[PDB]
Amino acid sequence: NMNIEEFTSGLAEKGISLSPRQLEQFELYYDMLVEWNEKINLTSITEKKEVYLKHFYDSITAAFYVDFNQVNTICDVGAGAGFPSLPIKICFPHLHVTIVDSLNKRITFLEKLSEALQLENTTFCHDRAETFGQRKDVRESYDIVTARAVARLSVLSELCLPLVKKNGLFVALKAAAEEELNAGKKAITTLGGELENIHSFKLPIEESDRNIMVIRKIKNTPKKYPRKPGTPNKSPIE
Repeated sequence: NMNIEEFTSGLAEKGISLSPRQLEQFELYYDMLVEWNEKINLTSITEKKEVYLKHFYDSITAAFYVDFNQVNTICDVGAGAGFPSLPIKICFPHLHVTIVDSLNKRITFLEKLSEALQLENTTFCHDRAETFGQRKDVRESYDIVTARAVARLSVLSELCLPLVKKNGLFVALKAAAEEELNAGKKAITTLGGELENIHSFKLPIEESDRNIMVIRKIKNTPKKYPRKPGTPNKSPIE
């Protein structure tokens, strides 16, 4: 239920002023997302104002709490539709963005999307996150690793923290309890992280709860993590 002006003015209030190019990039993103969503499952939400609020604005909220001007490289362990890293990339076009996804059909969408949007320095990798994080080339190589996921925090941490460089950040965009946070906290410590902040707020208009967790990579991840594809899900660290 967010119109273009509410989108534009909402971001302006948070220090993000969109150019005509950036605004056209979001229009194109919307068009392509809904078109490809006819071919494959990419989004549960297709009404334009809903997508602007729940995908674009929701993704960009990360930038309200972490300063993307101070970093260079992002890795997104995503749901295949580019959230939240691509809206962030549109807002912060200096960023080098990598997205890893397990479905090649979604990788194809992201490649076409990036080309249409004329994005520079984007890398899309068809891979299981468990496989990706063991690769010598990418392990502990990113300034910020983002994930907007339903995944249990303990599972998400195993997938994400091994990709964060020492002293970098893992930023988790979530919608909420005490039990999974507690298990999450223990996994985070095991994986070489330290929880810095949980920011709790509501999405505008809808007023639904959101939480963003910012975790600092304070030491190296043990070599055993991430475990083999499917192991984190079957037997989460905590």
